[PDB]
Amino acid sequence: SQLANVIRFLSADAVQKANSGHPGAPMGMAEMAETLWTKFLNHNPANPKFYNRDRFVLSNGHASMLLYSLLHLTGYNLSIEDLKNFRQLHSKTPGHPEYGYTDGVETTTGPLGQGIANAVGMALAEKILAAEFNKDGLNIVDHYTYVFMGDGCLMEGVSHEACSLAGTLGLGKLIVLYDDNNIGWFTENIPQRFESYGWHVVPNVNGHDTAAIQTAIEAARAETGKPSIICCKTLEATRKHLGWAYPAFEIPQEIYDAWNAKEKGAKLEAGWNELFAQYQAKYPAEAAEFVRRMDKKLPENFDEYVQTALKEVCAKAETVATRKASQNSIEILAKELPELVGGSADLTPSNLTDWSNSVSVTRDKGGNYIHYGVREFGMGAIMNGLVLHGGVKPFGATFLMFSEYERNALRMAALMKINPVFVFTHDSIGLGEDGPTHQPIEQTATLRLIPNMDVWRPCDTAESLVAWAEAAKAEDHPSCLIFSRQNLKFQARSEQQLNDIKRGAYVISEAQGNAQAVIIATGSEVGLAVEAQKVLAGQGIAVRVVSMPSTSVFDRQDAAYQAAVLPEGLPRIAVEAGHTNGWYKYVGLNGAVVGINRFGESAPADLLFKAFGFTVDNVVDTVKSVL
Ligand SMILES: [Ca+2]
Ligand SMILES: [Ca+2]
Ligand SMILES: [Ca+2]
Repeated sequence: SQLANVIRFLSADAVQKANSGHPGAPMGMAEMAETLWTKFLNHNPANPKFYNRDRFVLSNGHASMLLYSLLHLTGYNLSIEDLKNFRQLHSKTPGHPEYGYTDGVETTTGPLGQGIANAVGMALAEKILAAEFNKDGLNIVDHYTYVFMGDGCLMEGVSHEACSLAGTLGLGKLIVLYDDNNIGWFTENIPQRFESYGWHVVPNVNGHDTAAIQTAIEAARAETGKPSIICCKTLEATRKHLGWAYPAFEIPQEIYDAWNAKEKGAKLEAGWNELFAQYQAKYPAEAAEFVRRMDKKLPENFDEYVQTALKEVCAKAETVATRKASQNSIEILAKELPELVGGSADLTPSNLTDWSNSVSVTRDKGGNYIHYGVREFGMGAIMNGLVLHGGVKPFGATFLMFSEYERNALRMAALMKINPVFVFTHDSIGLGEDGPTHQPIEQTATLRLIPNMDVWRPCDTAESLVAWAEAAKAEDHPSCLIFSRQNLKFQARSEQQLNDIKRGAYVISEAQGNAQAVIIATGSEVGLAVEAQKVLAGQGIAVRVVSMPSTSVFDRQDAAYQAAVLPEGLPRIAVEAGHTNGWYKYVGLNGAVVGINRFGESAPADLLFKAFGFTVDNVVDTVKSVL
């Protein structure tokens, strides 16, 4: 009894001291927490990165004191003083748990619905890695993914997407305990809804009866072919009434001793280490790849591999759409990165995200390609879970417009400092007839405003490969790779220019003579800028052309490099088939921009580019206007 009550009142006491947060949810889930963590959860406080630990996700991240209490009591590096600093500036206990900051936190939750989607990704990674690595009974990948979620989570559409897909893929090691704390706007029959996803459902569990919860979890674990949801019905004075009379933050040694998990955790990891040694004796190359990939490290020869492939891409000098350049880059990277896991939100023939060796993940088998269905938000938040798990490097594609359907998952990846790769195709009015509901205008500009996010808009096959390789190399941030539907002309480059692509912007065509201005262009508009430079030169007006595949990356280059690309006092003109307003950061009040700030139109692409002023004459006149 007191083992649940200590969680209950540690939470209430820390919330009270902070005078911020909600104490009811952690208090209602204390028996659920006690049951899962003392009877089932396999974890080692001495090594929060133990490869085969069970993964726990508190999807209703507002109940954060529940998780902080559990980490403290079981012996993680989180102290009473840390709990006394709940929600205080720079404390180890922010109001929502933060991955990478606090040992034992598996994901950053707060925005509702995404936690269960993260967990689906973690369970998917376990399934994928188990199919790939486990061999003749040596099951080095074998752990569960447990989730606590609440009513807010279940109302959100992203929970529908993630749990629907989890049902189709038969994720039997995903086990959800739902805090059903209800007796107007929420009347769903949750057991019936989750039956319709193909889940195993344990309804009507007494959420304060540890015997009932343990039996339900046992039933969930036995259902190996379906994810499970367990519907847990939950409900100073209350303190001594519930039998907890210790003052705030006082915990007796006997209760710390009963809760401590270091002895059991150590024996767990030692037992796994013995299994991995048997595995390493029989499968040493696989064993070494498992460690590399779980450690989230790239192959030692990655850069030399990419450099060789880039030289070959240049030898081909293909004029293709960069969505095809993307598929070519994926092929190149996949040879080198066995951890690569692709997918698309029902746009595989459009995003061009499969490669020659992609194997679709199914209910019965592993693979390296996920058909997410028409579920962009689910895809983004599932990819966050895939990358948090370790062992795989996911990418997932949709049309650039539908970045808006998964927008907060993109932001949460950046906040968590993780490195999923978000792929987007059909990036401008250049997509043509599908019209203004699909034609991006402002999306690329808005994506650039996400802190700790790299946005790449490569102009040809060479920039596309560099963008992919840089996205794959980045250790602590995500990337958006933005690709065109229409063919883009390959640009010739020196060896130095090729090597400067990774600096985000570079001079792709210097002026013949002293530059009178600089044209900054990205993606599909570089060719237009180069053509305008030639027309201007024929009029005796010398300008330089700068390709800026990533503003994000250019902005963190040293000042000398940025000045070498964009010299002070040289008028700047930006050309991009999107909203103009972000370019004033570069061109200022006396520069200019060739862009589009209104909605698109349903028509062939060539006509739209002409109608909206993406023409040589307009770029030339605009350049002249700032001289
Ligand atoms: Ca909730
Ligand atoms: Ca409720
Ligand atoms: Ca119209």
